Amino acid sequence: DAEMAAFGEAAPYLRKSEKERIEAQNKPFDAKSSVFVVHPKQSFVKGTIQSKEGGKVTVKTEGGETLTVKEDQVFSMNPPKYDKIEDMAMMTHLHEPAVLYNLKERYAAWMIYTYSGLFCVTVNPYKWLPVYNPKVVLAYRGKKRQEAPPHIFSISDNAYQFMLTDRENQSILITGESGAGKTVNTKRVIQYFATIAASGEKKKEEQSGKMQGTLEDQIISANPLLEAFGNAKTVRNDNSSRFGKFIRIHFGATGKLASADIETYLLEKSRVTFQLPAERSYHIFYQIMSNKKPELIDMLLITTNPYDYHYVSEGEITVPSIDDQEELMATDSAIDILGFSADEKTAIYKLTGAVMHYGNLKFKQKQREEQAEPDGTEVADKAAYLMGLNSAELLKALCYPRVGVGNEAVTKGETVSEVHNSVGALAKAVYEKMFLWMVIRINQQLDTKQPRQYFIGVLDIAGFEIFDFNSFEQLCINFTNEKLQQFFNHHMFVLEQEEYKKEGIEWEFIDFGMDLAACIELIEKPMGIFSILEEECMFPKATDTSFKNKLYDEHLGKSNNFQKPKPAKGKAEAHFSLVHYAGTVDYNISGWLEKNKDPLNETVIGLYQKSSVKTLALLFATYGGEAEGGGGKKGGKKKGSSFQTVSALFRENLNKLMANLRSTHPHFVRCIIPNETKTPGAMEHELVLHQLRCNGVLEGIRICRKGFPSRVLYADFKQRYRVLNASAIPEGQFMDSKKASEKLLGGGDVDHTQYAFGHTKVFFKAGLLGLLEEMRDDKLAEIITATQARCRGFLMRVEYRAMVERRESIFCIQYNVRSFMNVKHWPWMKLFFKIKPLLK
Repeated sequence: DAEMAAFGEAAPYLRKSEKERIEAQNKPFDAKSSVFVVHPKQSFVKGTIQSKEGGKVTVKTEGGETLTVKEDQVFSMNPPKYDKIEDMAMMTHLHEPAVLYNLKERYAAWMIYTYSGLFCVTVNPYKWLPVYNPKVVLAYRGKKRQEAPPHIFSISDNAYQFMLTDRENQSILITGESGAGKTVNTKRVIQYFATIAASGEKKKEEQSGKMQGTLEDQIISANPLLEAFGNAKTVRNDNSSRFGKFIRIHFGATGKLASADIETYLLEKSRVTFQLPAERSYHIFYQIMSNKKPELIDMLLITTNPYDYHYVSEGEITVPSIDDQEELMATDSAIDILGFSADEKTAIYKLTGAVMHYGNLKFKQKQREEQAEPDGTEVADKAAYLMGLNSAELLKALCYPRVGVGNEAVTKGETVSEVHNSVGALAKAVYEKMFLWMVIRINQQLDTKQPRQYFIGVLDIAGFEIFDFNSFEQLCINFTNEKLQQFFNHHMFVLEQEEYKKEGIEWEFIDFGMDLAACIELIEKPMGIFSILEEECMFPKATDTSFKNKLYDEHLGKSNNFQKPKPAKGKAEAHFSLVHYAGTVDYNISGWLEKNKDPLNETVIGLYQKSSVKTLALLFATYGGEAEGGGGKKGGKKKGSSFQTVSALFRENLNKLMANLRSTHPHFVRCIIPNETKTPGAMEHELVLHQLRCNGVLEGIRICRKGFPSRVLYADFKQRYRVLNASAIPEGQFMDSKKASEKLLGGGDVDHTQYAFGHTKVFFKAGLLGLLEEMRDDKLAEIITATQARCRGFLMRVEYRAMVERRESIFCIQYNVRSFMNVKHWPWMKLFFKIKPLLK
């Protein structure tokens, strides 16, 4: 309360009033009866234990329901002291339910940031909050996470701190499902950096501030370009990230901004050509056809009605929450700031329209032949011109692909179905490349000469998602995540072990990563999936089926993580399941071989390679330089620098990444999505539960509980408990952020066993906290019983003072009455009586 001011307005969403707290922690609780329990419809609901069937349990509900469930379908419930705990990992009850429940409660109260160990859980508000508030930004500035409530800037500032304090590089790993809202955070983190450590001095003035011509802006402006090209309306989000990313903010020596570095991973090439019914393609398209810059429409040779471009109107065209017109400029302007040449800025556009046109390219069967022949030179003409090509040459190459099988170049004929498909392949190919280029070009501007001493990496990618249908793309992502996870499990193992070393506890344990090495080797190692995948890609006459068998003959029965599918449930077909940390994933191998080969009509590429549109020409260069290497039929593309695998890079990139991640001090952020239905203050259970498993959150709790469940971070320990031996615990906490907590525990009639200290935090038992209380319980009987007595004593002591006072007033009353009883019958007295009145 006193503290909170900085936020003030945000406060309510960060922390609760000091009595709201008090009124919550200090309330009646019946441990032995209060519990969490399994539940067929709702995941886990709370209840009170009624009876006990010797190994069965009957419980009442909170809604009113009675169920008799197993002994282990029943889970304890944390004392009220742990209501809306900033760090669930401090709880003395490391369960599945208690975690769900904590998140949930502090959300219904509008607190989106709750920590779960090292993580920084974040829940989608689905509404607006004063959190990103320009006051907060400062507030979180220079504060350990124990000096302030759960928030992202905490993570983000600490990184910075740590950055300069330890002279190590840092990282932030943001991860969640499609609708969790990571971009948002990522972006928000980024602003944070830019703000708290900028100072271009000259660039700071209110004169076209943030326009092209400064980075802090470039840095920023970056997003809105990428977003136009790599973002789209998903059925979950309205601006979903259809690719992954890694930015390196290169801080200087002083501590002020110096450089940036983007890298893109796994772009959703398919949107470019397809789209689900409730979705839509990349924004750009819709941006452009919006008509805010009419020249563009005529320049590209298109219309404003998307239904003229099959590729981009298979799903939806308009989204109410998006103003395509505004963005177009945003985008536009960003390009400029980004330093692109008008020409390039022209290529981009012109190139983005060609692609639309391609999808309009039509063909027909030559008569009496099964060959494809152009169905007109209306569109080709446009596509051709827009790309700096020749209509004819183009349609030929497309129709009569001139190949090179043997030591020559053999002209091959294609079918209608073959063309339509090849076209689509280029459309996608071109878009991609371009996108890649843009990134590079961005990076190029984001390159300064100033020295760099450290960087802070911000990684945004997807998390392990399980679908009834898991294809190639899923493997690639899952694999990424299963790696990331191990990356954590280790950091934690390293971390943990420091405490027990700092404190002096005697705990031995094996790396927690190790548990996952099994799965990883199976994928990335030499005779593993990828290899078998990338080898077969070399066999001119291999089949998905072929590949499949090779997969089995070699891993089946011999490998544990390897399994043959469970074809039924919500799944669509059979091929192979894997046993990832999050669970079993059923993978379908169909298209892999192809997808992995990235087959492109080289004749056409040829044309690109010699376009009048330099940029287009450029994008293709690297294909043109490896052809030397795969001159004759069969063989290896790599000889000339051409990719041999769809997967060959992914790995290379994923390695270059996980390596960059190592020379880093990992900082974790887990983004969460409350309800599919888009409702603030709400949460489906099992939906959040899921995420938690695949997040790593539930695994961090596990590893925690091995043991000493709840683990308190030192500052987070000071603040909350200083008050207990106030003088001696405050001194300890202030005098040494760590040494303090140490010193504090000096007092209390508590089990000095149940805990254990270490380099970053204390370890605590539960049933420990349970133990504590008990001791405490006895200690009040003492305190109370004694305080009762005096009272009791004293109580009667006042009775004597009254009894005594009364002493005579009674007598007076006593005797006085008696008189009358005697008198009232006496002549003389009756006389006096009748007579008493006549007097005066």
